[PDB]
Amino acid sequence: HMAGAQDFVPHTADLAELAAAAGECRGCGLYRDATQAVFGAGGRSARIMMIGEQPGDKEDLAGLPFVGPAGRLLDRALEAADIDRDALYVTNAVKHFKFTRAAGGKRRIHKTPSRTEVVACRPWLIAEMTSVEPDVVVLLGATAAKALLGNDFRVTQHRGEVLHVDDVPGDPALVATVHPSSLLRGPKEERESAFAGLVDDLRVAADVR
Ligand code: SF4
Repeated sequence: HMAGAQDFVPHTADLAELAAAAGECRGCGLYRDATQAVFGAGGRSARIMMIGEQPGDKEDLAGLPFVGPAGRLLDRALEAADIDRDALYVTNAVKHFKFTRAAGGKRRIHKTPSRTEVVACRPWLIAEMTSVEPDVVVLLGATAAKALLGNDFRVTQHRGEVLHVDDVPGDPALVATVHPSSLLRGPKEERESAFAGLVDDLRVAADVR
């Protein structure tokens, strides 16, 4: 248990115990500056798991995943797909906010977790997957997609595709889609196109049998 977060992950599938243990994780350096660990949220009967990159500024203080503008956009997209809450477990590839500030900024600015951090934190993701046994996993953005599909995976090339990789416990369906935060910037028309495609991918996931 010498690698990354491995020794911090208890031998239990209980999400409450997992979240408590993740609160004490020192498996990479990100715990130092962040406020708290942000574990995933939902229950183990969920059939759809969603994985973002990391808790953001709001998530870091809320102690819950997907609470910012990007979570609100995600809510809009789940609505437009016909996805119910009880079906969902939502979490992040890295579970401590990695960040910096810029003078005059209105928020703390997220920084991209390195591959080393993603791999160090992945024992938690594996624990969550084995705990939840989802039918499908939605990977929201490149960091999360690469966490499970390989450092060379390209989200832009596999949109709407149902993927299956044989080193993911329980062989769930996998669907890689856009980083919802990316849909906050830019021309309305392209944000609307992007939103429709995210809904497309969520429907694809929700229809996995
Ligand atoms: S990011 Fe993941 S591995 Fe690094 S300290 Fe936080 S929980 Fe542990």
